Amino acid sequence: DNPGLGNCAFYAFAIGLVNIIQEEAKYNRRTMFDRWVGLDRSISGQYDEILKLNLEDPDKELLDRLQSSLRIVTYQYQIRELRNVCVFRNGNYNRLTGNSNFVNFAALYYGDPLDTDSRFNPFADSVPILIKMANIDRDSVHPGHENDVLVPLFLDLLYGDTLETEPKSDSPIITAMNNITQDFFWGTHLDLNYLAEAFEVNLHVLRNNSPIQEFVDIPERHTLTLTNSNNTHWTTQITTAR
Repeated sequence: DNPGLGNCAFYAFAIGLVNIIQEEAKYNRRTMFDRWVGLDRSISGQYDEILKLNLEDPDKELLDRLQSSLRIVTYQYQIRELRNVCVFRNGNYNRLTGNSNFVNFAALYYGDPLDTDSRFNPFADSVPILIKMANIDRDSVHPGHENDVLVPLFLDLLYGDTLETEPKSDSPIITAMNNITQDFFWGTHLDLNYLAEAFEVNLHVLRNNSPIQEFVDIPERHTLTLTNSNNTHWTTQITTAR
């Protein structure tokens, strides 16, 4: 093989989970796999295949299946988090403004190619959203007041709560978010954070831009250790006990 071809976030995290599941098996445990089944019942028949996976040469077909499950899981968690932050507004609108999906949506306003790459931002190239953005009078917008337009537009496009805990099914927001489940979408650390919480792992993403890389761990949780170069070249650390 050649690592120059790239390796996306979901693949790297999947490999980390398979390592955990295979190690747990040696201790007569399927705790992590059972957690996976709790998050996505559809993977339950894959247990024996996962135990047979050779992580030095992983079967791409099974790895594709596993990372598809992870995309569905992170999508559902990101939907639920956006609804919770849109339903329970606290007299302050700004946990919406710090939500990773709102930030991704707001990047379409500025149009920076770095933050509107379709591999990493599911809102990128959304025709309905590009149309709404284009009909904003950017000269009416005082610098630093963008969210006074972006937050109402986002809520209107979502139909979040002051409506119902239900955002519209054909909502452009929800439809853009469905891109998370597609193969052209590589994912970032943002998508993996929801997965780390869903699977209850400590997630260490090493970046080699500081001589000291600091993480805070819950000792009860397995730790999943990845490296990330420019969101396009992920690696997975895997370990076996002797």
